[PDB]
Amino acid sequence: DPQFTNVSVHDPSIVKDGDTYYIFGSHIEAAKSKDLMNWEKFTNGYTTPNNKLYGDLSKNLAGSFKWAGENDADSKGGFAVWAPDVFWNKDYVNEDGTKGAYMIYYSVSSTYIRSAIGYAVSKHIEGPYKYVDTIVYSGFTKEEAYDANSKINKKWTNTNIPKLIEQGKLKGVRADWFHNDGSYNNRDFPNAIDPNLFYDEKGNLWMAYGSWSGGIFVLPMDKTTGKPIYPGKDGKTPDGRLVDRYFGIKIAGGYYQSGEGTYIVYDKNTDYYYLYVTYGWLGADGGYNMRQFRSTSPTGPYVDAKGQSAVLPGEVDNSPYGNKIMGNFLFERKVGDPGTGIGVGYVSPGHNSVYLDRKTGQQFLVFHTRFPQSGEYHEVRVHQMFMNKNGWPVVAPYRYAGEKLEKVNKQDVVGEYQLINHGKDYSADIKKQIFVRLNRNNTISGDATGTWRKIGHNQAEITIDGETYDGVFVRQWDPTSKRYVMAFTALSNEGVSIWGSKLADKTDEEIVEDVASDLDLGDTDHVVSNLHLPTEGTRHTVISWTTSDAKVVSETGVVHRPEVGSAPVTATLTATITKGDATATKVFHITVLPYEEAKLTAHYSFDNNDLSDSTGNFGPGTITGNRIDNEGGTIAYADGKIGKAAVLNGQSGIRLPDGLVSSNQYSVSLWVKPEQLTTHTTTFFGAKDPNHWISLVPQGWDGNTMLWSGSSPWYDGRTFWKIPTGQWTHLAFSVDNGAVKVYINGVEKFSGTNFPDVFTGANASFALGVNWWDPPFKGLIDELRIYEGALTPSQVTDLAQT
Ligand SMILES: [Ca+2]
Ligand SMILES: [Ca+2]
Repeated sequence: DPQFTNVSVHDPSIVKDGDTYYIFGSHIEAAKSKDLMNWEKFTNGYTTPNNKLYGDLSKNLAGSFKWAGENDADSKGGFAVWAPDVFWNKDYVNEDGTKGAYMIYYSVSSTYIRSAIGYAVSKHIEGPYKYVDTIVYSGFTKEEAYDANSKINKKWTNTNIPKLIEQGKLKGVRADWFHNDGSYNNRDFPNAIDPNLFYDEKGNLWMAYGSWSGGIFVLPMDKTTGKPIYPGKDGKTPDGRLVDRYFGIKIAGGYYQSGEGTYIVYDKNTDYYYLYVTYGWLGADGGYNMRQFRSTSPTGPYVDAKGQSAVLPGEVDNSPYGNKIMGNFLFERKVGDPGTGIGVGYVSPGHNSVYLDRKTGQQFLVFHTRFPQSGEYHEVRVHQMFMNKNGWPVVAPYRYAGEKLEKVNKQDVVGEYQLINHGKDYSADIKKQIFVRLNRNNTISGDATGTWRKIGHNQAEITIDGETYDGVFVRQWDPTSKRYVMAFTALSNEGVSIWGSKLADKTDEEIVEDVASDLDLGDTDHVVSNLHLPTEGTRHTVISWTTSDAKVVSETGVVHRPEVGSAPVTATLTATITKGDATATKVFHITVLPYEEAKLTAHYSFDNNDLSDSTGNFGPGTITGNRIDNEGGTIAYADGKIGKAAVLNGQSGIRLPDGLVSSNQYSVSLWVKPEQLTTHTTTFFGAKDPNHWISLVPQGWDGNTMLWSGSSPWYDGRTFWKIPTGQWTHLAFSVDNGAVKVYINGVEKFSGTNFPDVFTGANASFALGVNWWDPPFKGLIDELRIYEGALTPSQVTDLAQT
């Protein structure tokens, strides 16, 4: 019913310009909306010149790129313009003397510590923006020094620090900024990225910034020029926090611990400054999670609901600190729950901004998030926030769909809820719901016990297992059942957040009936893998299974595929579905298909002195340079094992089509002739992205040939066999839902199980000879064969001989 239009803007910074909401994010992406639900992108990313925001990107921001962010270190091959903040400065004096401009403060970065913050200005919010200055630097060193893949001198004299000492704004370099070896002290001093510009109660302007390293700092800003008013002298705050002559006042983080994307909001209605920051790492494996603090002053001390400091006492785990207002979660659609799909959940939600409406007092949390089973794909989400009785804004459980706080009747509150508790810990783990009832007698029962009260129109007080959470009841759009449902969100003085979502009233017999209808094992006529047989349905409905022929498929859905040539073997599985005293039954006819020879899906023979695929299923391959992503190198062609083969000079590689392997049953075969061995150098390499990869390695860390996988988990399939240079070796491996075999010249050399499932659901990047870390292969590659299914040992031998 409400309708959404989504965009991919990383690190969104929200700002209202008249009737339009805009968001500016990393990689020069921005978008606009009139309602916060339908977004439309108006930028063109890093495209240059005629860059939507910056015009001629390289020349406009050259002053910043001189220090980092342009084809240098981790930005080699392109640009790194990160996490901007945009706002209207009515006092800014333009270069023609007029007053008022939109300022975009951006960041540029080359390494985890060599970065800078600069800013550009414009008369209109869509740009283009013209460079003004580069104002904060990090990652500089005491004496001349350079980073890998970098020609830029990191000595502190190449920053604005000399100019400041000259003007008398600083007395001179701080000794504490460098380690004994002259390296940048990022244990105490910050990484200069992720800026946030905010006004305090008096209309003074401030800039908070930081990301990991020494943590988050805040500087007063000159409203006329937009330049920091550097403290000029070191010190401590009354309460003991670091003050630095240059970087400013420390308000959160420290000691290398996570924490970026600072956003600070002054709320005149409670007289607090609210500090938001994101812990963990942005990737789907990183446990990105939003944290909330508050202060009576713009420069701290910021504390959480437990009254603990945002600034860490030392190199410790930062999980206890900050109200964790959102992490990984899933309102799982269990069997029999209305709707389709796995339910609504987020993975690594974070780097937020906040829109606070000076008029209606309405508040919105704006951020990007990944999604369960979607990989690194991200979208923007907007959740409304509501001020609780303790002066803490609490986050709505569902994305904003137009709702507002209303008078709520007890009749509309009472009933069964799904309940998610965000806790304090964070990781790749995903929090799922439990089931509780808010009863008419103001008790809570079910998967937890306690009480609830509705106070006034809609404030909530929920007490579970000892803990009192305070928030609001509010009606929200559930995308799964596709109804507006009663919901609640509340926060304890432990800084812990609970979310509740009300379920439809249903008798036990209605539930069991719903479960029976929704229960489905998928296509049971062509079963080639074990079946997952659910033993639970929604609201703790129990499901129990039996077989009519366990020789075919067990009670647990373990299947026994017959001998190649046999007929398909069939059998019946029966489900018994109970809840209370209701019961139902469903039966499933399973047909298990026999084993089969693996099917050739691609064949790169190089027989025509090209990078083409012989079966014609897949496109040609393309030439690479030193790694899988870049280009430049060359592929020559010599006489091979079968015909012509491909030559790798040691500075090139071969990129193969995306989704070459797109399942969990597959095999690869190829001939190699190595001219030289180097450890961790790949031949066949495939990765869903630089974090989930498989590599066939001629010489591995044990000094032997092996199949290897990373980066989570790590599988070491080793053969204890050393590959000879100057000679032809045939290599093949097979993967089969967990088990894996590796073959050297037709001989099995490794059998293991529990091999990763790198390629299902994704559509991975594949290469020959090059990855992201290691020296390319040097020698000859021939007859790359790709299969669906596991190669029989018989097929292995044939390839190894003819
Ligand atoms: Ca930001
Ligand atoms: Ca060939």
